Amino acid sequence: IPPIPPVDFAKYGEIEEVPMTRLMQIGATNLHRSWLNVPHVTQFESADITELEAFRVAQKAVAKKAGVKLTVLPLLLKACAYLLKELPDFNSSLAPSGQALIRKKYVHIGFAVDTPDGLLVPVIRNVDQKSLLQLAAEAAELAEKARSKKLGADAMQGACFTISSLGHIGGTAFTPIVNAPEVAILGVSKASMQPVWDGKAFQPRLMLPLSLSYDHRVINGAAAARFTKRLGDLLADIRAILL
Amino acid sequence: IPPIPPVDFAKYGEIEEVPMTRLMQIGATNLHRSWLNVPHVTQFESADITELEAFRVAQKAVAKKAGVKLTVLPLLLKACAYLLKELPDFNSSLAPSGQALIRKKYVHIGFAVDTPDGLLVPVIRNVDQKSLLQLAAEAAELAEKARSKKLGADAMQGACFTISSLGHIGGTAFTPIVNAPEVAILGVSKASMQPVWDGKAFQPRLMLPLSLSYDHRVINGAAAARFTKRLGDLLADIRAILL
Amino acid sequence: IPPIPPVDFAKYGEIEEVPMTRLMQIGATNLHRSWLNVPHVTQFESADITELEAFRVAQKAVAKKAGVKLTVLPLLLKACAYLLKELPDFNSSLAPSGQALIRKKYVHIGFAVDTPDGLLVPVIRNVDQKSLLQLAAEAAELAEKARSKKLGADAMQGACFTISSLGHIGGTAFTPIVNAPEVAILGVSKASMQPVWDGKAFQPRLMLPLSLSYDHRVINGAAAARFTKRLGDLLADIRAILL
Ligand SMILES: NC(=O)CCCC[C@@H](S)CCS
Ligand SMILES: NC(=O)CCCC[C@@H](S)CCS
Ligand SMILES: NC(=O)CCCC[C@@H](S)CCS
Repeated sequence: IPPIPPVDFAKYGEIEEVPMTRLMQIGATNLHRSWLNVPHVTQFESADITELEAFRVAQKAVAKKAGVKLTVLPLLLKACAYLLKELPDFNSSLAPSGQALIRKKYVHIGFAVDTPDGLLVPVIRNVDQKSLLQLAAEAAELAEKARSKKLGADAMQGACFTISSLGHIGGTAFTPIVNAPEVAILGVSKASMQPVWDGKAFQPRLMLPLSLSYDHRVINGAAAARFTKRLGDLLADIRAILL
Repeated sequence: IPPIPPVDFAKYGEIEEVPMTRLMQIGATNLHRSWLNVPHVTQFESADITELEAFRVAQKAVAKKAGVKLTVLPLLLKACAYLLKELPDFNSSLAPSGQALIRKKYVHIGFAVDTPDGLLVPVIRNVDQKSLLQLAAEAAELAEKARSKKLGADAMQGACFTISSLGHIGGTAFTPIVNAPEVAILGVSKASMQPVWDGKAFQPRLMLPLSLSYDHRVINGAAAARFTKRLGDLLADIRAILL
Repeated sequence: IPPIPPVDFAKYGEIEEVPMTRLMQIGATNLHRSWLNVPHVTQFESADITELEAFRVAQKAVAKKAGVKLTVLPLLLKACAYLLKELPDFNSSLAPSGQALIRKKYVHIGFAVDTPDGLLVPVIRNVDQKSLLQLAAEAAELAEKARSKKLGADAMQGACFTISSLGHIGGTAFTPIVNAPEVAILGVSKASMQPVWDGKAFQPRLMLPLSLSYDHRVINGAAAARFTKRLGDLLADIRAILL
């Protein structure tokens, strides 16, 4: 690929060189390796989380007793685990022969933690088997270890899918990058109150923005519109996971 | 381009290998070839289809008599054909010398059909010359042949532009991939009722999401904002095609 | 990277070859060089410009006296200059050793002008030091020289960031391409009146769409959600720049 020409930046004004941590360097290399290997498409969708929210907030007692804090990440993780099992091509990877997909029969999911040294993406194993408070507890442990450079490579491995949540900072949507060899990553941005047509008038409903990027060689356009559709349906009534 | 390292996926749990149809393999190869050749930009726009819809639904009698079913795809195809003629750089391809564009004086348009064996994109020729019921009939023939593996390579050739409609499944917008050597592809997602400001109050209007990806080497940012603008104008009052 | 196969386009109908200006050729080459070097992410956000607008329009007298026309571009430029100083990683470039960032202590910003010969991106130097009418005057000079092929290479150099505004043509959002070796570009599309929840009811507020693309090797997902957040905050009350 042609390089970018060097520029004497100091011709235009004062410059200063600060260097990158090896963590940044790693991160930089893996992203570019994904960018060039994966033909990327992003599917956007909004889910009605008005009831999910009200539930989150009512179980604040139970979660405080249990020592965890229930955010939207456990709810996101449980629903994606259920869907990674309904729609298995999302839970798979392209075999290196380019002629097969390796369907994984396990559901471990990673999630992005941005630490000062760089991006780390700790993996929770067997998301399909743990409960909302279990996942809430674990998510939090892994994140603190991640910030404290006390997370060990063991825990950064063999994930099937990634959730990257910027909802706590803001933004309307983004186009995340597939963390190859995985085939899809779900970006979650900030919830807003929004008018939604109820057949007769507009009701305010709390809407969560979802931005699913995928490896188009393995997932086609309709498979992906269907994944974000099912997920917005699950998040609107999480009781369907009981079914 | 550096490869992705192989991972022994079975270290993390049970895996299973299912293989790809040659159709998937083809599809995979062409997408990646586009991804690396075309610097991609996506322009988003929403069109007011409230009147187009009401028309669609009133001609249901006529279409049933004629044996076709009138969906939004014939209306999309007619308007894009008209615009591919108004704005010709969208109807062209970059000559392989990299120093010229081959402007095509014909308008054949392909459309994406997702079949079980993979993605197929049958082409309707001379869209500019056929009527809404003609295109409705033809769209449907080609799609059934496509699902039935009875579509022949003849019919997958020399298109100028592509429409990829996921509207029937859902989603808010997506970033489709230019089907090189074409220079643009129009993605259409699900229509929603939306409040639209009428200078004094918000009216509910049925809004169709449009996501136009283009080859930025041939189309610049303003040419593309102008194409989606004209198209939202045409779809708001399709009678302008008579002009 | 594999090439795209040549197609005898004339098998399908009449074609015509028109050639590209060297300006297009240049533009084409630089875009593709960016596309393959920069792993791109786009962050979307909307800013409430209702008060900024009303201000713009009240200073129409002053601007007419001063011979300039105050559009949104000076307001965009002043706020980005302030932020390129608050959040310095946006004002930097990746050193060619891949192991360092060159932080630039200057703020010159380029902006995209689409001329008939191709795209040109004149640079305003030391945006941080000039006032709204200064920048309004200058923006306009550079743009006319650009359209008149009277802009000289001097003026197309050593920018730190780019603003690409298609707001005057239309569109809802787009994904612009980082103009490498810069690390981010802000796309601005068309403002619309929109219902915004005020805790009790929806108020109409004039909303400006912002689409920030960045080089993910240098800027992480949260740094970028924070830049578009601060910018929507600055544009909502530009007096915070006085602080
Ligand atoms: N851990 C890494 O080194 C790179 C992670 C890349 C994949 C995702 S988090 C990109 C999100 S925009
Ligand atoms: N027919 C193919 O083999 C690939 C088609 C690629 C172009 C479009 S449909 C991608 C849409 S996201
Ligand atoms: N001046 C050039 O030759 C290319 C500019 C590329 C960067 C930006 S303007 C792309 C915007 S979509």
